[PDB]
Amino acid sequence: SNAMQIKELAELTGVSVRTLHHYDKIGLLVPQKDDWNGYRIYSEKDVDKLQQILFFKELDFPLKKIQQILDDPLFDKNVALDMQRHLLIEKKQRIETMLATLDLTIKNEKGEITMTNKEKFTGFDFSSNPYEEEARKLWG
Amino acid sequence: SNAMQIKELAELTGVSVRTLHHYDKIGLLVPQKDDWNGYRIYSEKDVDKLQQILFFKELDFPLKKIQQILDDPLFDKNVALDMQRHLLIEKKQRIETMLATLDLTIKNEKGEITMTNKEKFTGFDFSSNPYEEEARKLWG
Repeated sequence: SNAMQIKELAELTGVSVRTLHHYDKIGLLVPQKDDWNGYRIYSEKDVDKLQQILFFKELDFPLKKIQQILDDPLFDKNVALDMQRHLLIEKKQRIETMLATLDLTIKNEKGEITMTNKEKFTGFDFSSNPYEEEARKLWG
Repeated sequence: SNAMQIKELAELTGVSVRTLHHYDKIGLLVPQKDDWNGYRIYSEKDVDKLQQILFFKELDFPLKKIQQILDDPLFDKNVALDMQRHLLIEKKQRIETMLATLDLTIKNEKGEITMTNKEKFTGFDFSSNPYEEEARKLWG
């Protein structure tokens, strides 16, 4: 039905209640309220929106940008999903490249090969995604 | 040589000077100072340490934990690299699973299939890595 309550949604998605409250507050994911108990009730459409939000978060989009994308009058879900897919494939490929570099590094540490500096940093990319903050990527 | 200056290291690694200054300040990556101009000079050993730091950051380790790992008297680089490799392979596999879910989602949006709620969130994992903060993963 279209009246999933917040605890259930949190258990389904692995997203905390605190995070869902935040998304509601900022206007990113705003469920209807129940007429009888006043609880948030999430529709099937809300559940699909959260799923697409989660794909954008995997891709390191800030919430503000996600909201802009989803709120755009020109929003086209089919096109957006295709674009997300291309980005997620690129992310996988970058990780594959980093894994190759790590395997060489393991050989390097054992003295089987030597590596150039350039080879040691192949696969590390901190400029691909322009919405990325250096501190969120590399700090604490 | 063992006297690479900070600008050069930044260009090599894609790590900003600001980030390298921070790593120096917190004691995570502390190069020697040049006796003649007082500049930081990074050794070949420093460069290898930064590379391993970058692998830990890809895996979403906080800097404090990275420093603990690297500063541990029992630190064994071979063992640590192997552990990092296992984690990076798991990360790749999670992304592969998310890509499969995304491909189904694309079919779902076109009406070719229907999906259960469980299927829509397959591949999303926010509890695997215990050092992860929910806000850094899903907020802004």
